[PDB]
Amino acid sequence: DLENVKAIAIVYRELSDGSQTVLLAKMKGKGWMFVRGHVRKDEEADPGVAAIRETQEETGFTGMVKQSGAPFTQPGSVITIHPHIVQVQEASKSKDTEDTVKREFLWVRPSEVRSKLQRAEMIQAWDQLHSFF
Repeated sequence: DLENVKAIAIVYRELSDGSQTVLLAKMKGKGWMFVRGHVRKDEEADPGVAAIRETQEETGFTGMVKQSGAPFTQPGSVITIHPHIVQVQEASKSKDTEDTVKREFLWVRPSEVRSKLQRAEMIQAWDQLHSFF
């Protein structure tokens, strides 16, 4: 892992009427979040690969990157974050995803997303990319 490079994936599904629904997550027990994880050294040339991998590991869904936003920087608890919009399309077949981490999930309409975000990092990712919806 690159310790100071992260990928965010704003995960959505395309609906039959041309609207979208966005997946939010929370570690039950600071609001809601998108998919987030470290970019591996072998993904540094295309952090969108990390976004798809993290989406599979967290949700059991796979799909494609629809938009890669500009990287942004955040202070450490500097982190460079690469935000993406990921359309999930099919179930993941990845062996790694046979055991996932327990997580709370919520599908919402795009109009519901911003009020569910409390952390600067997710607000920045949404601010850069929400016009896709």
